[PDB]
Amino acid sequence: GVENVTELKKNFNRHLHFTLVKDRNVATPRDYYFALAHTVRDHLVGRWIRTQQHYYEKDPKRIYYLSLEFYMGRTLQNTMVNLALENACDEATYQLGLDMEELEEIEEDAGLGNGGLGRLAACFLDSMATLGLAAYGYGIRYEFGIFNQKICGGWQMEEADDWLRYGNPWEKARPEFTLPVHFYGRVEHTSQGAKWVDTQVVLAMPYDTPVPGYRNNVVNTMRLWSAKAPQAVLDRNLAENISKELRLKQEYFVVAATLQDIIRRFKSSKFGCRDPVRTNFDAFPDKVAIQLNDTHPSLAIPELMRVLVDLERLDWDKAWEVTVKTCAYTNHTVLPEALERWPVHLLETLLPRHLQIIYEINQRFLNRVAAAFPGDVDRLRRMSLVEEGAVKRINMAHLCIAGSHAVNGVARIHSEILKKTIFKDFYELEPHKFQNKTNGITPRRWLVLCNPGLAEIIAERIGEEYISDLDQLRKLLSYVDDEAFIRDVAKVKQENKLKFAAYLEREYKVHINPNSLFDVQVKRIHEYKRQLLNCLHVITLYNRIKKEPNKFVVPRTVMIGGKAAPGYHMAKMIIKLITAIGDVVNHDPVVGDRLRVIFLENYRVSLAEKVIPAADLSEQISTAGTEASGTGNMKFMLNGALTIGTMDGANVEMAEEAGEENFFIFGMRVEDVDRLDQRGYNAQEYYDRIPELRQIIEQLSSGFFSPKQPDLFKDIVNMLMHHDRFKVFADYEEYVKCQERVSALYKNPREWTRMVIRNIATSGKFSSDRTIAQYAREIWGVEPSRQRLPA
Amino acid sequence: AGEENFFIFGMRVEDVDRLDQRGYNAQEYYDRIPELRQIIEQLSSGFFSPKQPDLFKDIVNMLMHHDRFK
Ligand SMILES: Nc1ncnc2c1ncn2[C@@H]1O[C@H](COP(=O)(O)O)[C@@H](O)[C@H]1O
Ligand SMILES: *Cc1c(COP(=O)(O)OP(=O)(O)O)cnc(C)c1O
Repeated sequence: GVENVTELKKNFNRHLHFTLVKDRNVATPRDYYFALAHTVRDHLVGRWIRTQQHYYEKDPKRIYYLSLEFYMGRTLQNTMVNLALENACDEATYQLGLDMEELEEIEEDAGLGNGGLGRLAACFLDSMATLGLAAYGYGIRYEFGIFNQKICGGWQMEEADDWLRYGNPWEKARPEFTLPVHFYGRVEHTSQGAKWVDTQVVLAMPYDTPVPGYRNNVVNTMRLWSAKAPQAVLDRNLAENISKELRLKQEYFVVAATLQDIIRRFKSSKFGCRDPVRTNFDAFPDKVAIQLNDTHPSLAIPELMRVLVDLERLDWDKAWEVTVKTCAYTNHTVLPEALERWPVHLLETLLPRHLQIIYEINQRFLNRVAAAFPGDVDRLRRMSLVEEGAVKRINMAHLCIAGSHAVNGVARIHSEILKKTIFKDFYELEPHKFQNKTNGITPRRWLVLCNPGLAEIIAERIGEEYISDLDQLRKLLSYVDDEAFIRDVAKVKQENKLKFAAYLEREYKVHINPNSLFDVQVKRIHEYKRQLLNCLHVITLYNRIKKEPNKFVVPRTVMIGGKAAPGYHMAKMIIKLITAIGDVVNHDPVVGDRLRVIFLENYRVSLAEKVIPAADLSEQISTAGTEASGTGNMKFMLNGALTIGTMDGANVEMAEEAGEENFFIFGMRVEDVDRLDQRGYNAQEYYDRIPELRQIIEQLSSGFFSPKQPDLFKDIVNMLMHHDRFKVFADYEEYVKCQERVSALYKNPREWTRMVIRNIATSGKFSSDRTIAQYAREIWGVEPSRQRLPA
Repeated sequence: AGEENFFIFGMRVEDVDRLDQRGYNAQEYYDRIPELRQIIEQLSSGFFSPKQPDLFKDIVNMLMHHDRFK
């Protein structure tokens, strides 16, 4: 099938009529989107078959990325970009009287992920394919994502999400490869081994989706499972409900079904032949790599062990050896707090075999710490996998370190903290396991796709090789003083700022001024994230504008967006305050389009692609100490946005890449928060010293912003005043000093843009192709390849 | 009964509202009271919980940093 407008149009038509059984007379925009999606999917499948054949010829080590969420976004345009088809799809479609941008906007984002964890695994699947690695992402196929946020009168309505309601043109149901997953049962320890008998069964049906590497012709596989049930009505609902105990059920569902695939593919290694030959599991860790992305697939370890000892009859030690050499664990928390601990009671009902295996692992493991540090019995208590006390829990992270050969963090400092504080005894016992792998974003969805204009001008100077070697972006430092590049970088951001304003009108019915520096904060509406420090500052801009309604102010559109966890009262109230400041501020005749505050509803990957291109300022203001990575941060950097932030997470390594000089860093640092915790944080001090702050909390509790219900924000005022854990008032003064500096820079266009070129040039470290080449060499034992294949 | 026949101690309603307007900062008390310092030390150190040393650290952090009832 050719990438030549004539065959694209020809095949568009063949898919609309023959595939969809639709017609020019009854077809809708949506119907025309599926015929486009199916035209392009042809090209993706041609490359998929030859890649996959090629892995069977070469027999490489295959990497399996298990994850309980992949934040995939929308496949059509990423497919077009990775397959150099977008322009021909744009000609073809306009030669038939269709407009591709209109159609692209019909695709639903896949409901397969909630947030950063999901977008990481999703960006890793782009770079693993682009780096030619034989990788598979395995997960659950959720029929419904984590709601769709709707704002109804400043309050968040969680609207449901059947993203699959009209089919998905990108996936392929594989009914023939349905496997079983067993639950419950009893363990009969026979003569020649243990048997897990009397189990309830649930079927796991595979659905295949191809992932393209950027222009190298390598297309890999994301394979997600659906649960299918084979009082029976109830026995089928909870079965069918995999898509409390249900999460442990969903986690083992993805583990059990994926590993059957892994051992089948291992064994049926011969090109052509679908029978086994690899019966000797000694090569198993040279051929297989399982990447446990956070503790969620951690049962992959007692599961693999169960298969090799019980079913393949390999003895415990040999099987243990295969297991640790096959697994690795990526950690993403900073809080001891958030680790999964499963009570043993649930585990012995649901998985009585696996609890046996978790206890045997823990007996042997604890015998190893005993010889390594004799005497030491509280170290024993500390390192155990069973945690006793009120409720007896298995600590799943200690299972992953016990059974993996590399545990890593997603940022230098974090990974240091895992050695230093969190998993300190495990670092002391096996220091060699610990590693760090700083996150990244893919330069394809996060630059050449969402921002073809910046990529165009970057390419007119250094060609296109940087898209898979982002470290070539450093050549741009020669152009920092080049007046034509300073003018082109600026013009690109202006055209991106106009485009997003017109969207905001036809989707928000307010007019934003496309000259205002667009200040953008899009994160989970959570207290550690401090959207409230941002509210305190825009109310400051507002008040200041009021007092002297004629002084110059650098015009700003403050856009805040994110989801509030249902059930979290304070999160829902922050959104109501943010939309409430919008009513007062955006209508007050003295301000005009000097300030405008806007809540971006339903933030997700396609909205992210539309806002981050247009941003001038990236709000990275979480309290220092609360954050490990920050992939969004890296997206704003690459797209010509300057960051204002605290020294933490991704902001540390980016200040250090860009040169701190080129960063608006402010406020407390982890040393300073600890001192204030060691001395007592008392918000009433800040309130009393600072008159401009006093005004805000007054405005807030009197009813200024909500005159109809003049005590609506009492919760947020008492919390701020009397129980603010993330010390918002302790960074208020320095936040507004820092901001005053940003506006002063923005008053000078060439010097703003030069700071921007300095940021973009040094952004190369944060491409996920670096993160993946580091995983491949350091953890997986395989070697990145930009070798292109055939066509 | 007559106040004399009673052991009334501590703050009064007026005193706690005064304390709330200035801010209750639990730390101030701890820093100036030696025997209190010895007690919080014992609770963090697994003294009253030898086998699980960190057992009582949740109520310690509460007493010390989020004590709503002074
Ligand atoms: N032994 C084999 N020889 C060559 N191609 C194979 C073989 N096994 C599977 N394939 C290819 O890999 C794709 C996925 O199969 P599998 O990896 O078995 O899920 C198939 O559509 C085939 O194109
Ligand atoms: C980039 C991205 C992310 C990840 O960004 P965050 O910095 O806000 O989350 P954390 O990295 O965990 O701090 C999440 N969601 C979307 C839509 C997106 O584009």
